[PDB]
Order: sequence, then C-alpha cells, then structure tokens
Amino acid sequence: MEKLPPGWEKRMSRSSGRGSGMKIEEGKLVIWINGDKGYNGLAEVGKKFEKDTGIKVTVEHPDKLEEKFPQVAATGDGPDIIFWAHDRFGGYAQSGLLAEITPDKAFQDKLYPFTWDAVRYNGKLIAYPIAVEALSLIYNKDLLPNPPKTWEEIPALDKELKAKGKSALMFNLQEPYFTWPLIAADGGYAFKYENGKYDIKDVGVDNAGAKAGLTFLVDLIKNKHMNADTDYSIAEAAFNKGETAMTINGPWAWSNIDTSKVNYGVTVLPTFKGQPSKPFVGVLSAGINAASPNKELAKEFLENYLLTDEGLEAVNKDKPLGAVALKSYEEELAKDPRIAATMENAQKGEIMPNIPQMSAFWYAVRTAVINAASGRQTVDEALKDAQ
Ligand SMILES: OC[C@H]1O[C@H](O[C@H]2[C@H](O)[C@@H](O)[C@@H](O)O[C@@H]2CO)[C@H](O)[C@@H](O)[C@@H]1O
Repeated sequence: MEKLPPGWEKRMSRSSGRGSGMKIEEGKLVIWINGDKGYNGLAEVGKKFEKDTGIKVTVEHPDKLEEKFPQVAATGDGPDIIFWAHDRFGGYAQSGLLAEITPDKAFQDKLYPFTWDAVRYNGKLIAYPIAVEALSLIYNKDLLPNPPKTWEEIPALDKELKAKGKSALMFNLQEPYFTWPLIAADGGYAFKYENGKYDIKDVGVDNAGAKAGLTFLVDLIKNKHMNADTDYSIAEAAFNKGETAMTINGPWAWSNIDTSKVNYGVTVLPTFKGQPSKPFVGVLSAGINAASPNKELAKEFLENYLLTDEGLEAVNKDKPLGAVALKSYEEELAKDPRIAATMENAQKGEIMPNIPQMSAFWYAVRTAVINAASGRQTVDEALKDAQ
C-alpha cells in the first residue's frame, strides 16, 4: 500500500456510529448532484422510476456537496447516490464510504472502456460512469468571428475589444479546475504517472511549466485584462450579456448561453508556448453510499433508467452532459460541433487521477492560484507552498 492522505485523525473522529446503523431512509432514493448539472432532468428520470416502482426519488444539490458527503457519509447518513467527477471517488472509497458496484459484463459493454477505468479504484468499480467533461473555449461569434489560437494573443485582442467597450476573456478564477489547462500546458502536472501508477512523491505543481502558465495568468491580471476576483457567476453573466468575447467552461454551461442573445461557438482551447492547453478531464460518475439500505434500488435506477438513451437525454436536455459514457447515445452526440470541441480538448488534456490524495492536491492548487492572482504571494512562493 501507500501512505494515507492527510486527515486520518479527523476521519477517526467520525468513527463512532459508522456502521452502527445511522439511518438513511430505506424504501426511497436520495440523490446528490452539483447545482450546475441537469438535476431537473435527473429528477424527471426519477419520476419515471417512481411510476414503475412506487419508490420516491429525491434529487438535492447542496453547495459544496463534494466536501459534505464524506462528513455526512462517515457517520452513515447522506444521499443513497452521489454524483461528482470521478477524481473525488478514490478518497471516498479509501474512507469506506462507497459500495463496490456490480454491473454484469453485458452492461459494462454498453459503456466505453476508458470511462470504466476512471471509476476503477484498486482494481474495483466504485461508481457508474456517466459523462466525459472537458473545458472548451467558448466565444461570441459576433464579437469575434475568428477566436484566438493562442493565449499569447489575448492581451492584444483585449486592447482591441476594450476600445469597443468590451473585453476579451472572463472565466472563473476561484476554482483551479479552470486555470489548470493553462498551468499544465507547458508542463505542470499533479502526480507523475509512471508504470500505470501515480507517484505521490513526484508532484509537478511547481516546475518550470507550472510557473510559466501561472505567471501568464497573473500577468493578464496585472495588465488589467482579467480581474483576480472573477468567479463562476461573474464570468457567466458577462459572457451571456455580451460584455466579454470569450469564456472558458464545460458543456453544462451551454444551456444558459442558449437562452441568451449570444451567438456562440465552442472550440479548442488556445495553445500556450505553442503547446495545447491540457484540461484535467472529469468523468461525471454516480457512486452508491456504502451505508445505503437501498443499494439494489440504486443499481436498478442507475443501470436501467439513467444509463439509457432516454435517461441521459432527459438529463442532457436540462444541462448538456458533454460526451456521454453510453456508446449508443454518444454516437448521436458526437455529431454536435460543440461535442467535437469537447472531445478535442478532452484528448488534449488528461483524465484526472482518482487517488485519495486528489482532494489535498486541489486544495493546495486552489490556494496557490488565489494567492498568486491576488498578489498576496508571488507565483514562485505560492507554488512552492503547494508542493
Ligand atoms: O477546481 C477544483 C475542482 O475541479 C473539479 O471540479 C469541477 C467538476 O469536475 C465539474 O463537474 C464542474 O462542476 O466544475 C468543478 C469545478 O468548479 C474536480 O472534480 C473537483 O474535485 C475539484 O475540487
């Protein structure tokens, strides 16, 4: 084995009552999914399940559910099913919070092999794969018929649009997920992937490539092309109201842009130092709470209602999922240019590790970016800390 991620002391404080029966309600399904996803669409699938079974399906979307789940599940409470990108699930699994899932070989053949890989932890399947998420460059086609192919061009493009009372680019600077594609472009990485194994001793958050990418970000801010305060909501409002020509976001965001006046394109992220931006790619996945008394219901719901063409379509019509893991539905989606873009950024990026250390990693990088962007620390100082 390998050294446990930080916080064993705290996980042990949650020990009492863990398995000593604390109740999730038997005879229904409670599901957690992030509020940016198609949770209404998911609830519709839930209604279909209820019609066929008499089993009520309740979908909730609490803020910070990826942090709340291990807190509530460790005591044996929480949702029956938790949706999040696969990167959090190895930590959950190592804490004992997830049931191993048991799809037969027939079912497994309906999803792409690499998506099962993403939800396999220490040789065992610990969640159902749903969709493949990659960030793309989203741009206003009226403001910008030809989107920039490089990060390097964006300051000049900004000067251009500033003269027209617009700006070039706004995206969420508070979550490192969104700046990671730039940090990784010139060689930053999380953990060294050697011989099919992640080396937790070899972290690349402060190598030359990481520093170059983060420095480019902070220079954008220094030069008033971006603002360190910009978050998800600010950037989205600004793009969807036509004040900024570009944003960086995932497929879930398209629905809101659709309802806007903006005629937009979805495309490949620009290069940095001549190399592709490398988004960390997530597989939206559904795990079954180890403490759930409804595991067979959860299985049935996920395999026979959600992971179907009609199930994923209900969710997708609410908020687009991206490239889905279900082969039959993905062949249909693959024709959308926006999904093509999603797929290109996905293959240029890297499927996130699911190892238990990912939570600590993201927290470290989150702090590093925020501190460097605000000017509280220098790029070198901030990244040195993260290592
Ligand atoms: O920023 C750190 C954060 O990145 C990823 O979270 C994504 C998630 O994958 C997407 O589904 C979407 O909801 O946006 C999130 C970023 O705000 C990781 O999956 C997550 O563990 C990590 O903390």
